[PDB]
Amino acid sequence: DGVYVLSVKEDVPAAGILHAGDLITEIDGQSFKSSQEFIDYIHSKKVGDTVKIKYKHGNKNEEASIKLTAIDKKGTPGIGILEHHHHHH
Repeated sequence: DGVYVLSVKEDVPAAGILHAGDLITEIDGQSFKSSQEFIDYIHSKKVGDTVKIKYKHGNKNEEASIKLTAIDKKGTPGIGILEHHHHHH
């Protein structure tokens, strides 16, 4: 159904937009069955980009635009959250 937010770094755009315990359901108007997609989509975008995230805070239908970044060191494109899911399973 969607990626569950587990943590949010201090040095990222969504540092205050997305709070722990949210459920990112839409990604640029794109819904995904598995968690992988979310991983791919981002993994395709470029750093500093601005994607549209539609999350759920408890039960409220929110949404916002986040500016990607290198959640690692290889400059990979990411949002900077930790998911509850494990591996690419």
